[PDB]
Amino acid sequence: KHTVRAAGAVLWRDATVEVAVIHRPRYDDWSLPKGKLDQGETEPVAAAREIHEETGHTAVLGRRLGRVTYPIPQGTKRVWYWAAKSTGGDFSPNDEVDKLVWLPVDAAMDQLQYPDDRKVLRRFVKRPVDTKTVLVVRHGTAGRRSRYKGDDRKRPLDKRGRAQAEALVAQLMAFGATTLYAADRVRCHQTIEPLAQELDQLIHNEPLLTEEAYAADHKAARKRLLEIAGRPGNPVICTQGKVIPGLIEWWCERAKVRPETTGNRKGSTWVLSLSDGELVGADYLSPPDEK
Ligand SMILES: Nc1ncnc2c1ncn2[C@@H]1O[C@H](COP(=O)(O)OP(=O)(O)OP(=O)(O)O)[C@@H](O)[C@H]1O
Ligand SMILES: Nc1ncnc2c1ncn2[C@@H]1O[C@H](COP(=O)(O)OP(=O)(O)OP(=O)(O)O)[C@@H](O)[C@H]1O
Ligand SMILES: [Mg+2]
Repeated sequence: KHTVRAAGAVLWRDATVEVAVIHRPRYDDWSLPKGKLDQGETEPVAAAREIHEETGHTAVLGRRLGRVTYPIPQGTKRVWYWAAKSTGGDFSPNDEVDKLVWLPVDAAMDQLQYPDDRKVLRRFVKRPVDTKTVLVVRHGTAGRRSRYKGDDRKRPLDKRGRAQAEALVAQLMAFGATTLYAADRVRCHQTIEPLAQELDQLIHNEPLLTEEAYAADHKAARKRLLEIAGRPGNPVICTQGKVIPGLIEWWCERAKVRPETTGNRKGSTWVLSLSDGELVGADYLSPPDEK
């Protein structure tokens, strides 16, 4: 009943792609790279780290590919998997991973010994993998709304929320975030300011994506989400709890995309995978300091 949290990846390069399959001497197994989350990592951060450590490759994460669980003496191991596009590197054999083979999917399917790995690979080929990514982030914890009407424009992140913001840097960088947007509320800007410092980039202010604006004019909000998503790069858009569910649900509904997980917590992230402008995945990631 105790859960050991882990993450891994289908690491690919180039139907036309090759995927990485590893061998480990300790188990004599052929599998997909994965590993346990360290203290304070989220799944995407651990996936990217483990890919680097076990294969030698840096990568950009894309679509999430489901969850595998299996029993271990400690209880239950849970592994969430991502598609990860290689951005270079070289494997060197060691005592932990002595071989790495790059294989087309069909031969990878035969090489992989665990039925659960084969299911992850089936998910991987179900949809495009050369995707662009929009990251929709609910701002971090910011104390409690006041007694006043509507919204407190300037209410800042609290101590927990500032730490969420710092913890979102690595998570959002795991997906190759390049450009930054925040609704016209101080708490939304503050959530992505650590990432803004990291990238040395400006945050574009988005008055059409605040709670008040969405309630006044939801079509303008939807149109602006698509405008942003259409630009080159992988945008991060930080907004509010009354806005996100509605935008996500509308997009999923119209593109017939089924999210495997649901939520709307402060500090959470929706990873929206796009192929030639079409939505092909919608993956809800918990806040960095929650399970
Ligand atoms: N996908 C799977 N389904 C069922 N059993 C598995 C699976 N993957 C590994 N195992 C088995 O469970 C045991 C532990 O393997 P696991 O890969 O979880 O160990 P590990 O050394 O902690 O690796 P990691 O650090 O990569 O999470 C091994 O005997 C292995 O064969
Ligand atoms: N005075 C209020 N007026 C309207 N809605 C409120 C008020 N207080 C709380 N809420 C509702 O509760 C939710 C969370 O309120 P809370 O004070 O915890 O967070 P918040 O930082 O304003 O969140 P968000 O910016 O995502 O709405 C809001 O999204 C809103 O739906
Ligand atoms: Mg491992």
